[PDB]
Amino acid sequence: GPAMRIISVNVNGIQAAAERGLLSWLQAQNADVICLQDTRASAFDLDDPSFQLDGYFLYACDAELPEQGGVALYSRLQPKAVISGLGFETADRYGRYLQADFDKVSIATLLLPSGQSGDESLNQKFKFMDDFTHYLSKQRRKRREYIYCGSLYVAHQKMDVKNWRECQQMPGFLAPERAWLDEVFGNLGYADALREVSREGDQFSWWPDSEQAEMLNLGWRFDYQVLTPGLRRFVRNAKLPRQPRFSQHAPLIVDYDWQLSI
Ligand SMILES: [Cl-]
Repeated sequence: GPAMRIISVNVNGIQAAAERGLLSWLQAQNADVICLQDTRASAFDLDDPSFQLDGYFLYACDAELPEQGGVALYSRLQPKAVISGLGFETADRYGRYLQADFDKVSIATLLLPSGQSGDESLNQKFKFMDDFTHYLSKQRRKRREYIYCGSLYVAHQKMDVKNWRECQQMPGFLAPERAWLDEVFGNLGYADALREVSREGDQFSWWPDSEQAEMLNLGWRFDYQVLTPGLRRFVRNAKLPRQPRFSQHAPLIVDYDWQLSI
């Protein structure tokens, strides 16, 4: 019966990640759609034939200054349409959004700023958040379903971070950041794909770049597949494997009881 697999990875530079084996690992995962974030590549850079995956169409969107963003989406089916951007600057100037439309459902790749390099960067992250809330408050009135493969740089609940008491003071688990996700998953009615099938802790998707973070698992769950409520009962499995990886982020692999078509 019906099945679809969607894999989402923040690659922290698609060339750096590819040099680490990302593409041959993806080729083998049996994904219907792959969503990448933070490619750091220009449209011309992504024209390099070694980024193509056999059996997949590849779409991308680049940041004005390519290193500041970029996202991409591979699909086995040729989507009905692909659109980029969200209609606000902290997305559109940074290639932080791209969407593929299928029958009844669109699947997107979404990237936020991390807000980790000072107050200016955190201002930019809060503004993106607020503008994205506004977009979702309108979009939830549409009839089609959406799967937002999102690299959010925000962990929602205590179980989504290791040592929540120290994290509370750092970008990623600030009170207004947790509040934003409470709004997304609460009043706005969206679903957290992994949380529809698992309430266990110790499932993280990002680690600072240090051997001590790696040995002690000082991880944060920053990567999600955020769902329209019509898809919430279709989730089958979700996994954030610690290995292999290609960046500071783990891949998020989610299977759904849904037969993708165009
Ligand atoms: Cl906010």
